[PDB]
Amino acid sequence: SMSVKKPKRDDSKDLALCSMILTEMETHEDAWPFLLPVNLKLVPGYKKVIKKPMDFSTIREKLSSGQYPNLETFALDVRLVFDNCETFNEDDSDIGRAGHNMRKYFEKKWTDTFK
Repeated sequence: SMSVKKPKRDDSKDLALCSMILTEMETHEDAWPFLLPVNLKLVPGYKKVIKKPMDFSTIREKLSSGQYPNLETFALDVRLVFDNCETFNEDDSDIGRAGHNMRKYFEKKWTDTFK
């Protein structure tokens, strides 16, 4: 509350660490569905069904240009990429499997880096 602060967690390496995690996701072999925005002219249903499209390149731009206020807002966008995938793709599809694999990969790196 006013003049009463919890001890200061060092957040000064978070930008760099999130960049590193993002790099590891960009270079995973199953990142291909997620590297670029879905082409909303060429994929029927995508625009209407997926209210908040997200992809790795868009996340990379936001990170590089100070559009994440903190590491939680970063993790929200990465989870959004995998939540969207689950919404639009059957679990038993190559894309659907890719998404489950990537989410598992992300969450481990996130826990190990910050928890």
